[PDB]
Amino acid sequence: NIPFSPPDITEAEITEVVDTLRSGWITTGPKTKELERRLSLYTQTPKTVCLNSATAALELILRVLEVGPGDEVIVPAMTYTASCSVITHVGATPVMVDIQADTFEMDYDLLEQAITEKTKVIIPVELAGIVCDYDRLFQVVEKKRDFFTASSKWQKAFNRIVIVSDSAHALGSTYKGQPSGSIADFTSFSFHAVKNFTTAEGGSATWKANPVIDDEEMYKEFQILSLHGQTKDALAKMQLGSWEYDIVTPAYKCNMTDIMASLGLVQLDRYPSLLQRRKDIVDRYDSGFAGSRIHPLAHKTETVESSRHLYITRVEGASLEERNLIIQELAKAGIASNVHYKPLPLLTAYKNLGFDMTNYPKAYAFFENEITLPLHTKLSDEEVDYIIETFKTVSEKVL
Amino acid sequence: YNIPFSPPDITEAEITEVVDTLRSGWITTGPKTKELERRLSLYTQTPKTVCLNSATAALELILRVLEVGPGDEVIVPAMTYTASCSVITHVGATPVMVDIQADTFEMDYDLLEQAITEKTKVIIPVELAGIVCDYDRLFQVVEKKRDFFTASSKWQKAFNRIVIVSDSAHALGSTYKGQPSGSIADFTSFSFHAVKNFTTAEGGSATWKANPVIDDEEMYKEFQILSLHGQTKSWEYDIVTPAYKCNMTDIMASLGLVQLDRYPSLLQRRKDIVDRYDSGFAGSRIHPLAHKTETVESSRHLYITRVEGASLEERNLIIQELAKAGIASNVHYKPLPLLTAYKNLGFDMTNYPKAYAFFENEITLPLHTKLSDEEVDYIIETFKTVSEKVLTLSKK
Ligand SMILES: Cc1ncc(COP(=O)(O)O)c(CN)c1O
Ligand SMILES: Cc1ncc(COP(=O)(O)O)c(CN)c1O
Repeated sequence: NIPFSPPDITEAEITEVVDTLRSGWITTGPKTKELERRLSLYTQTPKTVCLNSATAALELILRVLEVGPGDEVIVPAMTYTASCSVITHVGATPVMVDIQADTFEMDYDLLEQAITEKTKVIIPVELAGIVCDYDRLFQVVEKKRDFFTASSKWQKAFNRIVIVSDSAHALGSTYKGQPSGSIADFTSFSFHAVKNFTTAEGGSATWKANPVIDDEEMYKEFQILSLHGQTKDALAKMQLGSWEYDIVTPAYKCNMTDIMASLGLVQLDRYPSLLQRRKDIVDRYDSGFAGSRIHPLAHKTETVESSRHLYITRVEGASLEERNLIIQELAKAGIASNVHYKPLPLLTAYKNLGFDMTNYPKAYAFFENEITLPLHTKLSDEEVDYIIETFKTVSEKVL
Repeated sequence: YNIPFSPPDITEAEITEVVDTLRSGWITTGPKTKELERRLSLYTQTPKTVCLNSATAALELILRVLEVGPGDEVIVPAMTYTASCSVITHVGATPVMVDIQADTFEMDYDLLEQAITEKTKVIIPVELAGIVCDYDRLFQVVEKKRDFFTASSKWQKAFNRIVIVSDSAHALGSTYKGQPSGSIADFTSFSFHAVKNFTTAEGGSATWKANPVIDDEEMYKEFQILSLHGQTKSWEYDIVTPAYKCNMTDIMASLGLVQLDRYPSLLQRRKDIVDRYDSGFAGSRIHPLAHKTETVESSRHLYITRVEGASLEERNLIIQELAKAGIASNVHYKPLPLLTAYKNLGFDMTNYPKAYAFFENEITLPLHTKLSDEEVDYIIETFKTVSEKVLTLSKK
């Protein structure tokens, strides 16, 4: 009975959390700070802001950029709701763009056509750990510069559409040897229970090195937005009784605890071997399914080395009904599986805001025959062999 | 002596419970959060409880469940923490601040009446330091102004009046006329932040008192949906609304389950500390807010005191002198209109002079369950001497 995504937690993680629980710092403290430092080294970015979710990280990026009512934010039609929800939270207008025929990525021609005078941010999603075609994306925003008009402080520092990576799945992924985090202008990460790297709940915001961003000043802004808008002046912090503070904006509550950071520090030590195990599982699946009607998204390309978060596959010539039936047959054989994703316009939330599935047929076609197999580091080679064999047999029989 | 203001009280039992969660398959929201909700509902005498990642999340989702938004008004005291008021601006509603009484943190209820309009949807009283507000008076007020109210949402229709939502961040275990906090106001939000009496390092809850016109399961489902991206549901699920991410992990719940077992003895210790302070300061110019009244038995979260005849400058000086003697202290609170955030939205400190007068001479002493009776004795004695000296230097 093979589960889809159980957590891989050892005694080292437990010992580190216990150490936090014997200290005076059980919420944001020295270990969150240390995790930020070490994650910045790993993602090859100057500073990292650890928070309580990727959804928090993604939303604060937008709030730092002061994206708001009147502004537009392009998102793929094929993604998880959290990529798009944050756009509605800040009051901006989501603009969905349909995807390509071979891949989850946005059709970049349609992306170009979708850009307007109101466009402030593109949010590509590094689905399953596979990083998007960023050469193409930066080409597009440069080309469409002068549609852009800066209506905020940080928008002025860039003078173009800002690319913000939804890297929820992509910690440790690379694009042309560069780590995710260091490619897009801003990037958000998830450390949710079911991700490769986890703090049960948690996430981060980072940004690549850019001459027009003071990194300390940018970090201070995230911190302020994450901890109720609280600031202290230099006088108040020097004083022995440092009680006095101001609230500059009526902000949010999404800081990371040293409980979560503890988990993070140990996960990050163990992460390169967890990636290797994930690599070995994917390669064994790839052999197994070669020459079959089961077509996996490629986690190793000319440009990309994926984190290998999700084993997304599509079954050739399978209808919606036939897909649903395969998944149930997989479960009767004790193999959990999933679907990434219903395109956003199938969801009641986005229907209700006027998004219609017929404008994004490639997204629907991706969804129709998609099946995600288990990919985690508690799977054995025998379980992988069984999933391969069963999935091939169950698909044959249904067809 | 170097006495900290609010260190966390964490034992091996809490660590063993978290470790147990870390060996299970459920490291985020799982069976222990569910169990914590159940047990908290029994403790607060409410039917259902929603455990979340902060009181700020709990308070904000209450507002979003009630569909409080642009055009609506929410009354809050001028004397409170920013989190009481921030959530009002987050949903797009308009905050209405009301000044407080001369003797106490509570809103002046005459001014509260006058502040109510056709737009008013919610009053958020704050149970400051664990002291629960005058709810007989508050329900009298909303009932009196009942014709001003019109329900412009589903859950507003269940009440047909202004909804009272308790900011009980400090008040888990407090009671008003024998009733537990949680069971008095229409909705109540709790904080389990590191510095609170009951803690999960970060965490909180929303609950609501028993009301015939609220299906409790249906209300709970709505909170869950808003807390976990709008998801409802065997792969298939729908997202009904583009919602939020504020669920509680079984890591935090673990801490909660053990804290709740230990909580009645932590309250008793806090009771003993407060009583020793009360003796110490009797007949002095140090005037504590009362944690035991005719109506209230406080959780005893904060030992709020005001020093009679101390100016702003003299107060700031006392706090630093307290620190030179190794006694940490704090101020609850700057009135909201002193804060840059609320200044910028047009709130002006001169409309709330009682709130300012409360702030001016307020000093909060340490009240936590790592304090010894010797440390309490030293704080009593020092605070009396440091106040005497600061006033003598000023007269000179
Ligand atoms: C593609 C994508 N984007 C964003 C998120 C947000 O993750 P989190 O729960 O950490 O906010 C997730 C997972 N929830 C995801 O799968
Ligand atoms: C009076 C009051 N209200 C609300 C909050 C918000 O609590 P939390 O940090 O758990 O969101 C706080 C801070 N614990 C507070 O002191």
